[PDB]
Amino acid sequence: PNFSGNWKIIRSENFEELLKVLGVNVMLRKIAVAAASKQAVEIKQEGDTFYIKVSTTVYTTEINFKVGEEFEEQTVDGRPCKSLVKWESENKMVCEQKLLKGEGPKTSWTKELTNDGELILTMTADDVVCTQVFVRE
Ligand SMILES: *C/C=C(C)/C=C/C=C(C)/C=C/C1=C(C)CCCC1(C)C
Repeated sequence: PNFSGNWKIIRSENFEELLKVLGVNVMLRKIAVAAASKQAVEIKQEGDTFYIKVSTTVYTTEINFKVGEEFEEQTVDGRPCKSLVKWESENKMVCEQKLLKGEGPKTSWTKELTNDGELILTMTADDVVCTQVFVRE
């Protein structure tokens, strides 16, 4: 279906708690929470090939992958990882990540298109799940 589009954030829950697990100190967590409320996501989907651009006020990152094929990106706190995306259903995908170097919490993300037209992103570190909700621009 239609993950493709320009998405703007309307809600962000538990992001600070996620960063805390990931070792980010309090002042930076607060500033990162503020940056997250300006998050925008651009998606182009062709079959199971995805191009995804996630940006805030001063930063932009591009993610390109094909479902089922390993690729490299970074974790939320910015560490290089190897990632692999699989479908969980018609309109939900789940990404498992593995650190390229060292150790750290187990991280992952999911993206889901709901029947109400929302895009739901979850990001996980161990026990803690951040949920962000987007709507089309
Ligand atoms: C498929 C969508 C993905 C994997 C989204 C990834 C988003 C991030 C890695 C966002 C990170 C951010 C920070 C680390 C602080 C600034 C605000 C965010 C949400 C852009």
